[PDB]
Amino acid sequence: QPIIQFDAESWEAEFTQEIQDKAIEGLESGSVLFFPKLNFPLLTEELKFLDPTWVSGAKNISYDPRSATLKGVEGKSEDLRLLSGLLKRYAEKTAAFLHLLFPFYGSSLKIARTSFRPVEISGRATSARKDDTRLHVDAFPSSPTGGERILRVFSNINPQGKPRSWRIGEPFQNYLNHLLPQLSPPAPGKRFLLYLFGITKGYRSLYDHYMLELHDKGKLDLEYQKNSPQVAFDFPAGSTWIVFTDQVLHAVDKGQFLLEQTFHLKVNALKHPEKSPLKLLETALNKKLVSSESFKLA
Ligand SMILES: O=C(O)CCC(=O)C(=O)O
Ligand SMILES: [Cl-]
Ligand SMILES: [Cl-]
Ligand SMILES: [Cl-]
Ligand SMILES: [Co+2]
Repeated sequence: QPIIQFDAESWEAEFTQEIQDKAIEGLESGSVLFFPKLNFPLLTEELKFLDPTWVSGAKNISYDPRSATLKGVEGKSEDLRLLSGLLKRYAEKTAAFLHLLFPFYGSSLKIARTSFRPVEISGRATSARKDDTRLHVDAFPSSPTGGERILRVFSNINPQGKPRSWRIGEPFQNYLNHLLPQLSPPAPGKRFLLYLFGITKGYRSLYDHYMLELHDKGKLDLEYQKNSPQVAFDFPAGSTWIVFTDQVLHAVDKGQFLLEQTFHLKVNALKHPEKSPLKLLETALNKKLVSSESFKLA
């Protein structure tokens, strides 16, 4: 059940506990939660941002709700204020929706960066490792997680009705098993140097090392990319979806105009921690993969 469809149409939707249970069980099992009727409307004064020329550099436009800081775009202060307001509203609406849908996580949901992506996917071309037309779980070389989950909310805001074309791959445990013969330990001392030199924000844990290896080696495995089990799904304009992108294999093939919000969640806040990439990797390699993990005496 790679995609679980929900009826909720509002960012303030009321959920029964039965729907909450369906959502958390599906999310933690590695399904995409799909809300075809959950549109994120833009204000008239924001429609001008549906324009790829707002991107000023190599990265997409980003907003940090914790610090109220907008990056990746240049321009007049007034335009930057409006664009910050758009991404801040996305941060607020997604955060409220997640608290309505996932009370089990309580206050453990920690918001991270908002992304606005106005460039058409089908014209993109990057290095193999950065090429998100290749199935991957999310792992970012400059930003180790220390084991925390990467939970993402996505909304297709295309104003011409164009879908966002994804592919969704096989379960994480099967992906890990497929790539296990290709995994290797880090070179001794290298991660410490990456930290000392400011290449990584924080220290890259062994977990983050292996997630990066899965991400990178999986993208370079051309036979796996072509032949592994996967479903193609078009997320319609005006829809929203929610997914642990560190667990669900995903790729994007085409589309334009997306809002995305990242949240972090500690593994011990999950309903079924044993389903997390951290615990699956720790079991598969029989070792502790994050030295900063808490210790449970019993
Ligand atoms: O742009 C998209 O639709 C998805 C890209 C992706 O791989 C991600 O956001 O993690
Ligand atoms: Cl539903
Ligand atoms: Cl100005
Ligand atoms: Cl090291
Ligand atoms: Co991704």
